[PDB]
Amino acid sequence: FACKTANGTAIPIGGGSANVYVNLAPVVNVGQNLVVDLSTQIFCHNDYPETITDYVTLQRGSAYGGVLSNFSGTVKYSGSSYPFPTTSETPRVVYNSRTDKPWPVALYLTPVSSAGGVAIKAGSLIAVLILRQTNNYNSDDFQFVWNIYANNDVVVPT
Ligand SMILES: OCC#Cc1ccc(O[C@H]2O[C@H](CO)[C@@H](O)[C@H](O)[C@@H]2O)cc1
Repeated sequence: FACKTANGTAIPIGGGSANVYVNLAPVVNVGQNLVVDLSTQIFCHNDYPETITDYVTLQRGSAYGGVLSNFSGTVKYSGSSYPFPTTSETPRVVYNSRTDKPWPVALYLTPVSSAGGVAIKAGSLIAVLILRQTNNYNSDDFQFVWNIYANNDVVVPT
């Protein structure tokens, strides 16, 4: 089991850390969600699906910088929705193929009432998402840590 991104970063068997750089809607109003869809960015696969089934959770999701300060968030993982920053590990998604499958995570971030201005700075860390992978084969329990960075400023009109 290993993962790769659209930015050309990757994390091998056994886990590790990688950076993800995302384009964000440049203008978002109070009451509207800024969507950060990581399923277009992060892809994983099973290396031996002929014999092994892999299980993948979002173990934890943390917010940083402007995102933590200026937004109320939710995270959707494989059809279900939770508070973001997270308060529990998600259910497992089965990875049963060697063909790359998107990691089905998206953040929905809505500016708080007082968030006006540059609410996220270009280049800043906005989130850290921990993917936890296990299987039905042995005791493997690996963390794939994704540091999510903004490629651009996001402005909330006032
Ligand atoms: O004799 C032929 C063989 C073989 C094989 C056994 C284990 C294995 O583990 C990786 O791939 C597995 C499947 O993706 C993961 O569950 C593991 O955590 C690990 O990433 C990969 C290949």
